[PDB]
Amino acid sequence: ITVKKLGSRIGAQIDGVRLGGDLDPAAVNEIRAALLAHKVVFFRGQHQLDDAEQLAFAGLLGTPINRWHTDVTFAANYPAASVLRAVSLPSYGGSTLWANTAAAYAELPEPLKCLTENLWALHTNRPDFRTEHPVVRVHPETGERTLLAGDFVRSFVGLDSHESRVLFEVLQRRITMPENTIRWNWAPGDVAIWDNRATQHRAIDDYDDQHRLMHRVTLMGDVPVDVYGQASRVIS
Amino acid sequence: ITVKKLGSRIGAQIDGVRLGGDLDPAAVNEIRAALLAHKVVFFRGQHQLDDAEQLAFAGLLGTPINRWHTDVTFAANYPAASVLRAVSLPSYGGSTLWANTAAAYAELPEPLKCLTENLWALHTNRPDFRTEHPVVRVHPETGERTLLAGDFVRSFVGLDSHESRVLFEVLQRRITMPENTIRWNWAPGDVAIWDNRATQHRAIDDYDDQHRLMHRVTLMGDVPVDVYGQASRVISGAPM
Amino acid sequence: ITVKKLGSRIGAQIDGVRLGGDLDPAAVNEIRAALLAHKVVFFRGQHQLDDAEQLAFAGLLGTPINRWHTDVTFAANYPAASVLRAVSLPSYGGSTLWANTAAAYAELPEPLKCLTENLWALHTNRPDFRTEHPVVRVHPETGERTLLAGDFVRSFVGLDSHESRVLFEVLQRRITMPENTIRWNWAPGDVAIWDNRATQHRAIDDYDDQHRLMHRVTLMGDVPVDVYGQASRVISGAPMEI
Amino acid sequence: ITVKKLGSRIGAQIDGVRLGGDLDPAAVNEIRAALLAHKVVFFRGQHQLDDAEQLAFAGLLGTPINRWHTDVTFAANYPAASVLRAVSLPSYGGSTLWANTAAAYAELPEPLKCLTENLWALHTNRFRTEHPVVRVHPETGERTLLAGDFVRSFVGLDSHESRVLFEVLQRRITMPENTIRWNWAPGDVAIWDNRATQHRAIDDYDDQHRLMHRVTLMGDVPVDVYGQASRVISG
Ligand SMILES: O=C(O)CNC(=O)c1nc(Cl)c2ccccc2c1O
Ligand code: NI
Ligand code: NI
Ligand code: NI
Ligand code: NI
Repeated sequence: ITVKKLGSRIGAQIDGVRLGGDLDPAAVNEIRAALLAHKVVFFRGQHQLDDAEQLAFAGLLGTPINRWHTDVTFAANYPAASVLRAVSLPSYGGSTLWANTAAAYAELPEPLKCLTENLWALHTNRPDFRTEHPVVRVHPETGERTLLAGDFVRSFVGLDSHESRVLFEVLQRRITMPENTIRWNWAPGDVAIWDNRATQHRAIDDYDDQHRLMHRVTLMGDVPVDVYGQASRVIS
Repeated sequence: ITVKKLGSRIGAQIDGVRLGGDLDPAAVNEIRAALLAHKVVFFRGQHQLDDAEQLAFAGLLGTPINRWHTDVTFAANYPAASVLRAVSLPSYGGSTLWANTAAAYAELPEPLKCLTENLWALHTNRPDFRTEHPVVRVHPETGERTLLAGDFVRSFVGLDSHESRVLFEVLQRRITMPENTIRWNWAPGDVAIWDNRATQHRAIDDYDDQHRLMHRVTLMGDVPVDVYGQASRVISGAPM
Repeated sequence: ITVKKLGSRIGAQIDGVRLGGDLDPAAVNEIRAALLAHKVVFFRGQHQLDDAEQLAFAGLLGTPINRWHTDVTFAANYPAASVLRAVSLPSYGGSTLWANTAAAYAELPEPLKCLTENLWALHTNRPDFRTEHPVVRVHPETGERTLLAGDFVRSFVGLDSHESRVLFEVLQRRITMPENTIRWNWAPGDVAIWDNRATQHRAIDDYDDQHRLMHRVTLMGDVPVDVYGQASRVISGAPMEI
Repeated sequence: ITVKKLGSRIGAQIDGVRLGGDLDPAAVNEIRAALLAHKVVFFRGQHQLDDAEQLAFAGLLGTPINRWHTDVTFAANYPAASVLRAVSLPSYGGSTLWANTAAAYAELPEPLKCLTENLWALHTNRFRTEHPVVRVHPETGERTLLAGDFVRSFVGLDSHESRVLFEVLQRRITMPENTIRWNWAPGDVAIWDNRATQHRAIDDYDDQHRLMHRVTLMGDVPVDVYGQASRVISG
């Protein structure tokens, strides 16, 4: 079970594993360890997988349930991870991006850390769901500080509309800087696992009207907490 | 001596005082108190003041030496205050703007305080002066925090070009909010005194190609210190 | 009747006129001419005016009915001008800002004219009025081109959120530039008249929470037309009546 | 001899051709067509190349001489295309991005076309040259956005506006749907049309070594839609 490093700050490929429900404990711990470290992990050659096999494999890692986003951040208890499989890919394009929000934080100048540590964003959906998340959250498992932003961010608490947009785009520019991202060229039998609590992702609509079907199993999450132990606030 | 507020966050007009080199200590203590409190103070009908009589008066406040700026912040020990007198005005226009950078800091959300308190800016003169000032200085006399920025800020330390211009303009917008500024319509024999340690100012070129003349006496200042007690840093040049 | 510039781009003071319904028709022509030329005009020491006499004077100019805005641009036929009179001023502060959107357009570099001439904007009251105005309207009387924007602007047609807000701030920066504005220190008896088809205005809340009250009389305006001659489009809400 | 589409707006892979001076002109015409259509073209498994044989193939196209840029736009007669080859790659990362500035222009809302057609940018290195923001491509006749990180300012606009409009343009240009990210493998060769693209290196390999051999071709002076050519300030 080798783990190939793809990029300096994000992405790893994992060889010598056949994803499925009947897997070894020691194997799973290598996967989680690689997931937490590299934020998104990839599995080639997984042509054995159907839905039920992918769902059973997800059950080991946790509890099963365009533009840059963390999935469902308008909700308070937003997903921990996702297992995504290709079933039907187009003849060209259809690649996907991931960004490491843990490394994003780490590389912030200390002034911007000061800012973000104490900053809170209003996440919403465009049935109206509203959550105030901290822009910085501590990762339950790794204890890493990770920026929490993305396209569900409506505004920052306290700041006016102009300041919100401007500061928002400042963070996203760092979060999605090419060095801090990985772009995956999907082939059949590929499976990506990403930590939704330390990443943003983005689909790319570069395959025209071609069909592109994927199968996604999303693991259960938990309410974020900032560096002062403050958890997220609900409204709607 | 009576002092009248002009706006809620800045400006005061002081009557009952003829400015000159020979003034009562108690009176100059009331002027300074008003200057520190209101950041800019205006004197009507000071027709007796010529260059020499102005220079004298300024010497009771300290030691004698268009875009929103704080005067000469590309130097480490930039001036504390200035006395500006009108002599030849235009027939219309030619007002001047002042911004209270102390009230600006106070109005900030806590997130932007965190930022500004720890943010440091490189001020330059496009002689090659270069100075790393804090974005927040503690005022030597009032102890108030004041935002230190303006048109001499080339960049912020640790941030790139884009982040800099972005945050620069975010700060300047809050500083130059109309409610945090005052526009002075110059009449002849008007004298303005402003605290350069707690303000920005801007001249308005709305008098076409008419002649304009003012007389400025600028006072010696000290090196700023951040909220932790760290001084500004001379990269190039020498103190004033 | 004298009319005095208060600035190169905007503002003028008019003295030598007792305002009221019994005004000399030739004097009204000079008022109107000044208003169109200088965008906002001020009268000092008009202590004789009241609600009734102001409304009467207004009727000679046209038909009667904080942050930078043109008045009620969320409607299609937004006012042509307004007459504003002080009744009760605070002891300090309370000054008001005007910006010249005609001068603003004139100063635009050619590329930015290309953009603005061809740019439309959705205005809204944040009742549910929603209107697509041109960012440049041709002025009925003067024939001048004026930038039409302000705080009611929600977005620009054909452009996404980021682009819209970015370009919006580009224009507002030019409009509200100090050179292109005037700030009025209100005294009792002061009256201000401005052309709402060629200006934005902004109240300044720099008087804490002291008591302030003005009285305003607003005139009827027409629907803006772009340089090509296309008129503003109503999406929701009725035009202004009376 | 086949050419495969990599993404809707940009990117092509050309398989079944050995690059070098020893190539049928008929193949060169099929390669040039792809380069003009797809803006960047990729050759897998070109293990048998070297500095001499890359240069010979570059001559068949024309006349031989990190952040989002078009190469050497501070110059006026800046390059037409480049042939880049991997000689020694890091163990991980080292990818490169290309953006299609022709597709960028086409996607613009009509108001932004008004602007960009009439807009001019001062390009510089930290030489100086005033280029049109929209150039007409000499071969294809397509209108392409011309910007990148050599742009200091736009002619007639102040610093703030220039800066703020610049990011509006670059944001569209570098929109993922308009780009391609290439994972470099041994013996890979890319040719890109520098007149219709931007490119960006990705420094995501810590302190590792990515040696690349580039061969750049001669390119003519840009012209705007009105026919006005670029003005040189500092030659
Ligand atoms: O005092 C002033 O600056 C004049 N006020 C206005 O033009 C004005 N405009 C609008 Cl759109 C509103 C809108 C709502 C309430 C008061 C308003 C107002 O006084
Ligand atoms: Ni998603
Ligand atoms: Ni100055
Ligand atoms: Ni109004
Ligand atoms: Ni290059």
